[PDB]
Amino acid sequence: HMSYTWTGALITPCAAEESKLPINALSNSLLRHHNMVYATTSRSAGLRQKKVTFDRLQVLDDHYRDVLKEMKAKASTVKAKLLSVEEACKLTPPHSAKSKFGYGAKDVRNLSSKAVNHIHSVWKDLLEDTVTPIDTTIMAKNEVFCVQRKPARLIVFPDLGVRVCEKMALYDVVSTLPQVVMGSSYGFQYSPGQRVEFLVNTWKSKKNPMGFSYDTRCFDSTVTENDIRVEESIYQCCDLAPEARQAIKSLTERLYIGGPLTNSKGQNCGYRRCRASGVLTTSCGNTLTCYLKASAACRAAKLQDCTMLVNGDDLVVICESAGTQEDAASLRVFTEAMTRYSAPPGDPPQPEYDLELITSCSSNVSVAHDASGKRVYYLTRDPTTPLARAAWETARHTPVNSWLGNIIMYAPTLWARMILMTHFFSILLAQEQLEKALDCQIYGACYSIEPLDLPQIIERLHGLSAFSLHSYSPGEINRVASCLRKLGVPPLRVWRHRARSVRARLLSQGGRAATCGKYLFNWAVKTKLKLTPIPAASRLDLSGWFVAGYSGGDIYH
Ligand SMILES: COc1c(C(C)(C)C)cc(-c2ccc[nH]c2=O)c2ncc(N3CC[C@H](CNS(C)(=O)=O)C3)cc12
Repeated sequence: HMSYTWTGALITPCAAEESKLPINALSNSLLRHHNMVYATTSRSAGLRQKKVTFDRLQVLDDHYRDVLKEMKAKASTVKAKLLSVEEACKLTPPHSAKSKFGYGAKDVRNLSSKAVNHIHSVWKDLLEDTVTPIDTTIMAKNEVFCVQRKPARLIVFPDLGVRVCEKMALYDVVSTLPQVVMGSSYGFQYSPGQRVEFLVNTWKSKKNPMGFSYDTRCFDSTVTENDIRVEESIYQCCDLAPEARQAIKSLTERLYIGGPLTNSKGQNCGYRRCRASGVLTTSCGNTLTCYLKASAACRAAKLQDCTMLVNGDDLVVICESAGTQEDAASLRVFTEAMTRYSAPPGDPPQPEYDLELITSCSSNVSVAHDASGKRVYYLTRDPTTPLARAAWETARHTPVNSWLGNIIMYAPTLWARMILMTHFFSILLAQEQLEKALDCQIYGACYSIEPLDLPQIIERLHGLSAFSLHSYSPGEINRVASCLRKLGVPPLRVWRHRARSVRARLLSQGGRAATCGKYLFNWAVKTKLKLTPIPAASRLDLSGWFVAGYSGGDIYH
């Protein structure tokens, strides 16, 4: 019952890999301690292969089968449509990994006959064959972090032709099923503003609230064949077209359960008997499995008035406290149950009695004040990884702009407003690239966004208060300041000075640029401009944004 077996062949790159932070003329204005920033490469993949390779033991009790039966009853109310080739092709990112069969993502997006023909033959083969393991590529991801070094994460993905077929059979399932099965517990249905509201409302609804986050050590590797067959049995409860049922059963037996791993050089690296990180069902499967195991663990631990918030492999639980002794013992029993279900933790969970102390999705709730002095709750995170990635993106073009996603998702934060908006609007002004649409990810899905649309997007996700927050918490300020000293980032006063320049430059330009200057940099000036709602905010087609998670799912919206 090993998560992986290996041949000894190495995980190889597809191009030249840089691990050291690239430096240009704009680097120093953002970050001085360059040596602190690094990118993971395939050369550390051997260290990751060791960490993810282990035996899985699974003991399934009555709480587990009880929760499963309820999940299946809710799943039986779902009706899912089969997507056409064209529809599935349009969901493919432009920079998605090319096929081994002579076509790429642009060919798929342009509906080229060679791509469309191969997709049809892959589909027919899924319907005809339910036993042949589907080949996957194993690659090391190149992700940027600040030191204290993490080994590269591994991405396991089938061919582009299989990926388009997964969309046809399961895109509607993975987009509609989680919210039906989990209701309000499904976290990917919420914008950051709706998630804040949900958590504060849940925390308030308890007499003596207690909360914790459960961090499973390498979740993908803890996912067993049993778990993947349980997920398929959940998908099979839906009202599906007969071709979709057969494709789902085939994709499960041939791909989802496991299969051979091939490097970029076409060599066999070994065999996967756990979750693939680069399939359409990664996010949905992980969400369901985590919800199933955590809900059964909640029953085994006898947690009182339990409220969960699950999204992918990330889990937040809020419940009624029984005092620090009984809470510690309840969390030990919850951990023991999760361990038996093959989901042991990285760090053992800790009970928290202050909402602001619970960390999940690397985020925590914090408080600031609006223009009328009223308390406003927002989601924040340690700005180290966002700032390290922004330093990389200042000197190199990347297929996903993490700074853009970070401004969108963390717009109310002190660091996104003063540093990220200031730095990147300065770069866009100098290059006259304000109107150029940039790629970013929201819950694993890829989006092409125009920076000039940022004030309307932020209003819709966070409200106008996002442009007026002040009097941030001492804890938040100290965490931001501590990060700036560590990375060698200029103090917040320098950023204020730079923002007055960025704002004036945006205003001088009029139109949409002036709107950016007005709303995004109102914090920079003492004499504040009046921020009324934006007409274009209501015109925004923000559908598909907070519907589901698609991490590793190769989705473009
Ligand atoms: C819901 O919380 C999140 C927020 C909040 C709302 C806190 C701000 C913001 C982002 C996010 C941040 C920045 C850019 N884009 C984003 O999507 C975000 N991104 C991913 C995410 N995941 C939860 C676990 C998923 C990975 N596990 S897996 C492989 O099993 O699917 C990824 C949660 C997120």
